[PDB]
Amino acid sequence: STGSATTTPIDSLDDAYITPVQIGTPAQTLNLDFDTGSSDLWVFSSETTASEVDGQTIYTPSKSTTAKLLSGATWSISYGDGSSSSGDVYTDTVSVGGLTVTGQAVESAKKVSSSFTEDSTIDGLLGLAFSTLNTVSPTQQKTFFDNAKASLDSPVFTADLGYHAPGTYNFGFIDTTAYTGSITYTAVSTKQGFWEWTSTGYAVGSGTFKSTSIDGIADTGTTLLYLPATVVSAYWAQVSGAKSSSSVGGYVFPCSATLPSFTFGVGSARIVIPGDYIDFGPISTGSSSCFGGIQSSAGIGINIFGDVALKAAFVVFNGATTPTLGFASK
Repeated sequence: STGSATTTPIDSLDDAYITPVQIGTPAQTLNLDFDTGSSDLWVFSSETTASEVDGQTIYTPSKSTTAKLLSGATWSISYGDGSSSSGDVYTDTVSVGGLTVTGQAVESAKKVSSSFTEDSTIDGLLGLAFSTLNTVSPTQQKTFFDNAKASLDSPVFTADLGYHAPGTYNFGFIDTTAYTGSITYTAVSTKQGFWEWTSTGYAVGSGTFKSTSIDGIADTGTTLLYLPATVVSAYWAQVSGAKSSSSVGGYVFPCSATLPSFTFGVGSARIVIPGDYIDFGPISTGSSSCFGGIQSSAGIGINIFGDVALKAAFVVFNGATTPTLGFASK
């Protein structure tokens, strides 16, 4: 089997991407944030505290003839940005882009933190990291991909995120028309439960490539590119007037600037992030100070190849017995 679904930016900055997911019978379609940095499929629901729902579409398990309460199971998650959610668990039929899993754990939120309430466009998350990170207790549950894998034509999924435009998540096949050149594959460590890999270096603009190992995670659920402070300083030094602002919480730059590109290495291959992808717009409405899309990972404890990086590539998440990642230009 295969599946293919379009993923759409939630706003004009590409702060996140939403993909429609069919849950239950008859189907209830919710727009979920596909997150290769976590491993829970959780949704706003008829059980979510009413004051914590503000415009999201909810899953109502009592209206699904295939929903079954997973007796005694609870979940609770906290994300790297400080947000969190928790609740109980159903199993139900879940379909993405024509690919159907029966008996998928659907984690129904009883509580969500304010950042989720305040974002009316995201109805929940669909985790695509390794199932070892799943938070369901006392019986850990499998991700959608883990449940689908054995049925897929090939045990892979691909992320093709758009810049200021929709893109595609495919399951079970590699669309050879979706990229240019070749896909360069690179080793993955699953020891922390992430799609963790080592970039071979970077360049700023037209500058020389610096060969240096940068361990980090491929994370579709993180907006920005978080790299070591040395790398980030080297980038922003090429933007007149850019500086790190402690009060804003990162590097800012004059909105009048033209940003240089940023290149990262995948083996001997190179992925070029155009400068425009690094502009996240005014820090507050009407400001002439703009927020940068490349930020320091110092204090986060891991480097994160988030959407800023991934949207410059066609990315293969190869879930074979020994997982690997693939990157192609596009």
